Amino acid sequence: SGFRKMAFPSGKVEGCMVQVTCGTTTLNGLWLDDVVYCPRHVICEDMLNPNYEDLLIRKSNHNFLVQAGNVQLRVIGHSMQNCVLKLKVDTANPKTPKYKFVRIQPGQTFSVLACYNGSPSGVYQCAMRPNFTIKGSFLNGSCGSVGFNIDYDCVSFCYMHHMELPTGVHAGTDLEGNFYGPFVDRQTAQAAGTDTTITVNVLAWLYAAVINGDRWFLNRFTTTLNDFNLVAMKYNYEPLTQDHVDILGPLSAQTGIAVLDMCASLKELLQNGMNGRTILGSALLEDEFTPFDVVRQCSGVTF
Amino acid sequence: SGFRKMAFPSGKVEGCMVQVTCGTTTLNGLWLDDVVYCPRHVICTSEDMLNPNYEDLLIRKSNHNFLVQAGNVQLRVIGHSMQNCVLKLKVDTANPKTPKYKFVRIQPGQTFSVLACYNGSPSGVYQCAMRPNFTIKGSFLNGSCGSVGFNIDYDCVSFCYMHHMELPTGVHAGTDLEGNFYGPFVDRQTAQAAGTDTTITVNVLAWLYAAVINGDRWFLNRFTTTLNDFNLVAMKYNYEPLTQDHVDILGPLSAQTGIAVLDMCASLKELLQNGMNGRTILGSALLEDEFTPFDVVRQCSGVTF
Ligand SMILES: O=C(Cc1cccc(Cl)c1)Nc1cncc2ccc(C(=O)O)cc12
Ligand SMILES: O=C(Cc1cccc(Cl)c1)Nc1cncc2ccc(C(=O)O)cc12
Ligand SMILES: [Cl-]
Repeated sequence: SGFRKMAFPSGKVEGCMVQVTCGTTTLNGLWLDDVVYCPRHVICEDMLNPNYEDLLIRKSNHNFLVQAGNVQLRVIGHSMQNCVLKLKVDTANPKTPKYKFVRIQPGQTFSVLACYNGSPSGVYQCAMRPNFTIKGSFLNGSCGSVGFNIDYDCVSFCYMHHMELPTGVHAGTDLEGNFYGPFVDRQTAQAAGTDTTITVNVLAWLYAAVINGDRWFLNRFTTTLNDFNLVAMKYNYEPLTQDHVDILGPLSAQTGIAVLDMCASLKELLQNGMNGRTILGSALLEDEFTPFDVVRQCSGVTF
Repeated sequence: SGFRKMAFPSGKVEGCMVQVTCGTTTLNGLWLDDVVYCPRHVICTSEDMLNPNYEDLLIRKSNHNFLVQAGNVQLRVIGHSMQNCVLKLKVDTANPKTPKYKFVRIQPGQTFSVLACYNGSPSGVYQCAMRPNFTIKGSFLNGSCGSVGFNIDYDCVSFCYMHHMELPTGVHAGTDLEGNFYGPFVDRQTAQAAGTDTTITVNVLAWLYAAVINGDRWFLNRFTTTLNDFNLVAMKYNYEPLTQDHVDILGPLSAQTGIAVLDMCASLKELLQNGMNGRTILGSALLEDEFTPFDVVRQCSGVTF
């Protein structure tokens, strides 16, 4: 019993975190094999109009200081891929885990290992919002911190932190340097778009509540997918597709509650609220657990 | 900016997790130097749990009855002893991944990270608090016994909890790493129930200071209160008494935000009376009590927005 916001164990990622310094800027790097990956803004007034290829051509290998624990790594090459800088080093990381670089979709969740000066300070779980921002917890020096999932023994790196938006939310790239969302790496007027609630995730969390013995919100009713989407569009909820209904199939079979029957429960919660009650210790409808997170936490999958 | 329930990086603890088997029971062990620590109920059958005599059950065991597996390697048990509710298995290999560590006993209200494990394999990490009734609201399934709670302030891992059991309400009970239970619990299948739980007041106040640091002040008022009047109101909402120690501990956050502790107490009294009126504080519609004053200072910026 119990339901917590759970992150993947961070050990395989901790052994990859390094500190990258270029001039006055210090941030975090990810050391995998003989390459250190970090945000290209480490090379830098310069952030007003940054022609990164022009600023990079002036740099030499010895300008980049890379520190792994108390050891200085020697940079022997450098190249840029989109918004990520790749620093070739003389030493392959002996703690490099089995890994992949994967690009995630809005609604998908991941663990963030927040770092400062190449030293990991915390781990938390979060989701890629529909507006492509993440509601993270980051201070100055956190740039280069990474987001990941673990599938079996393989670490799938999906996010690298680049910047904070004026609303306190965060923006970043996949490990190939492509931003999530319409963001750019420079100081200019940028804002997160209007956000929406991840419907398939709220439904998964309602199934998790039923599994843990919370059934007060269940009713005898059902709805069509079209009628549910017309109602959900009124409350800034993402449309629920037939794919979402299929993905919720296992949880529907385990609890005996059809997806469109759980949709009717959700419709009543949106139109009437919780009436002083809570679900899994929360007075808000939680959207940062995917159907797979619910099945994994209510089954005990190990790494 | 932002405020999340943040756990410590779990790597230093992952390298200590092992699987301990005795007969039909399999659970988790903590391998530090040449000793494996695990719940003593690993020697019990389910029948034994009603009224187990652990000394009687343990004297019948020999070293080779305990199977210890670290990854794919079988560790050889060369000794065994019981200390309170923890079994200590002396093994022939010291753990090369043993971090710098201490065993610390925490008080209610303290927070810690839990590395939930099954079959000696870590599956997840989450942050939680020792409730005033000495239980923890964890997320544990069958096989999680032996999973540990810890803090990592600097390079040293402070082990504070080892998981032993789930109570009938779905909450969890366990011991410090010396085998002493938190709360009036026993590692027996006896009718035990968690006492009535209360809200950790000093933690809610810390979280209100975290909200002010992150730029939110909607909940503040022009009033102050005496400590006695605040406690008379708070105990009506099942909140723990706020002591002078709590007021002292909140001193640094009071100085950083410019809001006196008894002035923040007055705002808490008003929130308890009015609710949030459709508003949230740090993305929550409930008053959060699982962040200590120390956690707020660790996570939040030193510059108030
Ligand atoms: O956003 C930036 C730097 C920046 C600026 C312009 C363009 C890019 Cl790509 C990056 N850094 C920060 C990241 N995460 C949290 C922060 C919290 C605070 C601050 C700060 O300096 O106040 C800074 C943060
Ligand atoms: O409580 C026990 C074993 C036990 C029984 C009696 C007394 C003691 Cl000291 C220990 N196991 C479990 C622990 N943590 C979560 C569980 C979740 C589920 C179950 C289960 O068996 O279904 C079991 C859990
Ligand atoms: Cl303590």
